Amino acid sequence: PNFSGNWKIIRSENFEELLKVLGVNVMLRKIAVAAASKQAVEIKQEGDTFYIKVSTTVYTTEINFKVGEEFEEQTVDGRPCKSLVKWESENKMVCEQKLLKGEGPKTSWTKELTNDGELILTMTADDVVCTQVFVRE
Ligand SMILES: *C/C=C(C)/C=C/C=C(C)/C=C/C1=C(C)CCCC1(C)C
Repeated sequence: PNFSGNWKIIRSENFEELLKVLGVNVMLRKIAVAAASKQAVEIKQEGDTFYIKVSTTVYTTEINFKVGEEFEEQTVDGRPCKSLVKWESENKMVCEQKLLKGEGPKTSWTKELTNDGELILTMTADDVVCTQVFVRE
């Protein structure tokens, strides 16, 4: 459907706790939390092909995938991973990730388009879930 658009963040909850699980030290966590409040997301959706660009003040990353097809990206803490996105309903997808090297917490993310017009992103490390809410620019 209509994930396509330019999204700007309005809320970010439990991000510090997520980074803590992933081993990030406290000063860097606080700085990452501040960076997260400037997060912008650009999405182009065509059928089940997605192009996603996530940026902050000094960094930008692009994600390209097709639902049901494995691709490579990086975890929240920056480790390379194999990813696979599946639909959970009309406007929610869930991505499971697997580390390319070594071991770590089990990570994943979801994106959901609500009926209120919000884009909800969740990111998970084991027990800890970060939720971020976006609205259209
Ligand atoms: C589908 C949406 C995805 C995969 C969004 C991914 C977003 C990130 C991996 C964001 C990472 C950030 C940091 C690692 C610190 C700076 C703040 C963020 C939230 C941009």
